[PDB]
Amino acid sequence: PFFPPLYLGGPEITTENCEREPIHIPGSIQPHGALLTADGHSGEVLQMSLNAATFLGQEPTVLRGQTLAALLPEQWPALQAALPPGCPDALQYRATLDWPAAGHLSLTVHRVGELLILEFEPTEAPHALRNAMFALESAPNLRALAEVATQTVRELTGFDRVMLYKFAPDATGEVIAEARREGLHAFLGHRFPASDIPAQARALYTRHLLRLTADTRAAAVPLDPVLNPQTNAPTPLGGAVLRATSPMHMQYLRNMGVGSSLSVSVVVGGQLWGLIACHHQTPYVLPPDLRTTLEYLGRLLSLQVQVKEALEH
Amino acid sequence: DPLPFFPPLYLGGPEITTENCEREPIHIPGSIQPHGALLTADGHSGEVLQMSLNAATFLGQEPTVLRGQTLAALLPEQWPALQAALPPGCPDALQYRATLDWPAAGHLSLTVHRVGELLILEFEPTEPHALRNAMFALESAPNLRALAEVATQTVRELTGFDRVMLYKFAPDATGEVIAEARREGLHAFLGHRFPASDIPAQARALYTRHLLRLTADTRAAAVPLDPVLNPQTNAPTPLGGAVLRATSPMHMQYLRNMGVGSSLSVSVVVGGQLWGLIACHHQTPYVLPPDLRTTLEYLGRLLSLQVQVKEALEH
Ligand SMILES: *C/C=C1/C(=C/c2[nH]c(/C=C3[NH+]=C(/C=C4\NC(=O)C(C=C)=C4C)C(C)=C\3CCC(=O)O)c(CCC(=O)O)c2C)NC(=O)[C@H]1C
Ligand SMILES: *C/C=C1/C(=C/c2[nH]c(/C=C3[NH+]=C(/C=C4\NC(=O)C(C=C)=C4C)C(C)=C\3CCC(=O)O)c(CCC(=O)O)c2C)NC(=O)[C@H]1C
Repeated sequence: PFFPPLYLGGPEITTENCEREPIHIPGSIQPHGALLTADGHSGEVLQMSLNAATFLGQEPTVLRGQTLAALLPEQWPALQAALPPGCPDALQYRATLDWPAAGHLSLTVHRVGELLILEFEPTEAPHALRNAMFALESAPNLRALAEVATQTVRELTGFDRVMLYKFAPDATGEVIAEARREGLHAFLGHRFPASDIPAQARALYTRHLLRLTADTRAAAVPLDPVLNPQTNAPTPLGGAVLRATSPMHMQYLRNMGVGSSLSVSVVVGGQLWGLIACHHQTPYVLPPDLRTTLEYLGRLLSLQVQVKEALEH
Repeated sequence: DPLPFFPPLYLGGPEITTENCEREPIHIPGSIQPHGALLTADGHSGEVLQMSLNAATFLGQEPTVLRGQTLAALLPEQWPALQAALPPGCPDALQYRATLDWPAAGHLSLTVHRVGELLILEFEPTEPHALRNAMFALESAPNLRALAEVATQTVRELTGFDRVMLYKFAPDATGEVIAEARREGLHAFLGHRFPASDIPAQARALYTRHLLRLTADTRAAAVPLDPVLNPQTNAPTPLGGAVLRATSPMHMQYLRNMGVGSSLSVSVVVGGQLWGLIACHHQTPYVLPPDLRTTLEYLGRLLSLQVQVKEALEH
């Protein structure tokens, strides 16, 4: 099963109980964005991140009464149609708001049962993706495909280190390709134990295909209330990219000297084949539109891995 | 019966009838569609060899001036990028794309690929979260039918085409329309089936390697290359990989007879085989700009993946 989260007086995690930390329900988010939850029917704002006032520019109480209808007039009917009752928690809808306080915000919404989860992040506003797609497809074998993928991602993102991290049948991981800035340790060829990415992290990554820690030293921002009014239970945040990273994994990243981390799942035959894993030495908020490019690349790599593995077997 | 290609018309080959369809050499027509321009150049020196006859009007230069310069001089910023992206021996399927600001012609999209020692350069005029939203909707579709319907509707919304169909090949190469989105008033093709020869075997082979082809105006005359043969080889210039390549006149007649002014299909490739086509129709001529066509190319790949996934959920 899972332990209760901390804020419901559950045990603190150790290396004895890696597998039982409820990472999906941390009750908090990373501070480079803001999150609101809301009722599926009424559009009634039920929870907000204590930092919402910053991003939205709204007097705190104003929000926690109001309706999405009021708050987002153009958007609220689109949401209603895009995310019908009963849809999967994996389905997401995005829009760009030109919002008074903040030039442009990206809005990302998904639905978990009766709750809409809304994420707001700063945003903005060429051929590198098309060029990359053809490059991946003409790679002659899996090894070269891995090399092209890591190089392409590094060029698109500027990340200090990009790896392709492949799982063995026992969930031992191996770095099979790597693109990195001069003057970093090489992780190429290294294998790591399955517990470094515990089973409950791997399952969540099979369904929700991108996560990140924008700053490995930033404090999480609580949800208020912490419990969903609807259920008097924790809000599931696993489909939210803003979700606070596990403090165990933040300790892991700091001990490696990483300041920013991001990864994309490569899913083949319904299973987690591996990860595009990225490191930056310093804090780094990759903007939403560039993340989208990596999300596309994730799908394309999933296709090409199967194609390429089929021409060996 | 499968038989080798006839020589093209310009090398004294025969004219093509319903009798000998499968033998038209549709990859070497010696000509392009008039809404863009094409140059060929030597892959090592960058000497310009062939050009479409309309090139002066896209590129704003006399032929003899174009042909008298190397790509190093014509494309000083792109020439080194081309050479890195398209190394000798690379496959003909690999494409490099850039946007140019050309004085006379505005923003041009440049698409380049390499066939042996030849570079092929295509120039076309070029111009929010719809793709991301579509990607997730496709993935959440519960079964093959719902996927097919979401895919057709999405493509129609992105493009404005009068008719978008998902055409699926059977094992005997007969096809069947299995989903479609269509303009009000058009008659339905859903559930209809068409003989295997409607798309002969040399077209299906090409359609497994080069995943997007089109006919922007089914009444437009083709524009010859000049000279027609590659001076490197005194042989035909391979245009299989060029979206500007002229469509088979057999096929343009089949389209005009249907009332179609514009056609475009994306290949859906599963396990190395052509599974089906996203086929689109417009009643009037219609040019879809290169950046919009890129969205369809990306959806072609997504759909190939999702078709595998939906079919595996099915035994
Ligand atoms: C008691 C449990 C421990 C634990 C937990 C844990 N680990 C993750 C997630 C990740 N761990 C990763 C590991 C590596 N990254 C590398 O670069 C290398 C090798 C050079 C390794 C071995 C990775 C890539 C992830 C994914 C997330 C990311 O990209 O940063 C989680 C989940 C975190 C979250 O999503 O909130 C958890 C709980 N890690 C341990 O080492 C043990 C002690
Ligand atoms: C004597 C040969 C004939 C022939 C040749 C031919 N056909 C193609 C390509 C295509 N034919 C298609 C047929 C259909 N379009 C539809 O909308 C339907 C059903 C409602 C069918 C059956 C299609 C879709 C294509 C693909 C290209 C496109 O999307 O337009 C070629 C190759 C063309 C080229 O690449 O230049 C050739 C030679 N078709 C016949 O019917 C016989 C008479």
